[PDB]
Amino acid sequence: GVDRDYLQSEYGVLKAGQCYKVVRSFRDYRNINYERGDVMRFLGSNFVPYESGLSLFFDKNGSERQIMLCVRPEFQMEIAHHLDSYFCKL
Repeated sequence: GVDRDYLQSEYGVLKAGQCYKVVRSFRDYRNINYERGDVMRFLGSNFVPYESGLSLFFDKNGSERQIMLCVRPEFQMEIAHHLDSYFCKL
């Protein structure tokens, strides 16, 4: 999958190698829903300043998921700026 060596190892509360429970269901920029109760391991992030395009990479049951968030008020800044509303460690 994604080349991990390009990824930032921490993004706010998210630390690579740690597992997180989704504590509020949310939909990403691709309009994919992640359901409360889901558990995923953080792999790392990448931010593309031009598009305000934040990618949060996770492992879920062995499959790589790219959660894409557009970090703008009208899109998903809400999620990117309040990650502890959405993810809880353990």
